[PDB]
Amino acid sequence: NDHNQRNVFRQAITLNKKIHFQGDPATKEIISFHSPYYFDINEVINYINNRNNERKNKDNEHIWSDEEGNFKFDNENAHRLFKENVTPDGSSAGALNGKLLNFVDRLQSKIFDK
Amino acid sequence: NDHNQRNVFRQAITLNKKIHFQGDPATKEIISFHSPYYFDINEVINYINNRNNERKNKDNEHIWSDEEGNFKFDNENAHRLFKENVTPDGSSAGALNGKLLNFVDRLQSKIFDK
DNA sequence: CTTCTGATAAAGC
Repeated sequence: NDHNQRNVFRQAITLNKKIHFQGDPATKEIISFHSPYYFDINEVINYINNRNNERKNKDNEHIWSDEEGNFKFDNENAHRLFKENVTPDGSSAGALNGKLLNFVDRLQSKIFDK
Repeated sequence: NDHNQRNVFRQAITLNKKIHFQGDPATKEIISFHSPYYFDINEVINYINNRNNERKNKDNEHIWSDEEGNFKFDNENAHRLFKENVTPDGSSAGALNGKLLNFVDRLQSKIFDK
């Protein structure tokens, strides 16, 4: 039954592997969800908890804001959601607004399993 | 299909095991769900009943109010839900709000079974 | 107009 919980999990991990990748950009594009490269799990939880708090604008795109300024949520700007200190500016709730609150709690209460 | 119910059950027991622990803090942090430590079964129901009535604000964080004062549901303050006197306050219904009613009712049947 | 609530539905199993 999990669809919206599924792709946001795989998109967060796949994008975070390209952020922390320190090699040539030719093999950065071939990085996938199954590739064995380092990603921060705490930024992955922060990204999903951010997309939990999405707010789109009348033009139907999600507009965020961080300490450098307001930015559209797009492919080259999706790495900025890995930080906790982002506040959304929007007229209406986003596509996944309040839909991953159950998903983040299950994610956090599994990482801190000893 | 009970991942939300299984998560809050493991989360309530593991946290209640930590709170009732009276030993050294080094042992406290490695306390897990299987660890044979004392936990109040009635306090676990109170936390699950409270999280059944949780209310969140616009920032998608569950805000609570008790005798000590207003607080936000997080790992530092989630122990305050083991009391039944704490009341929710929020703009909208929480993640587990209304979704644990049968889960509590099934649990109290096992406890009150003679 | 947006938000929230509630109801209907579909799920997989």
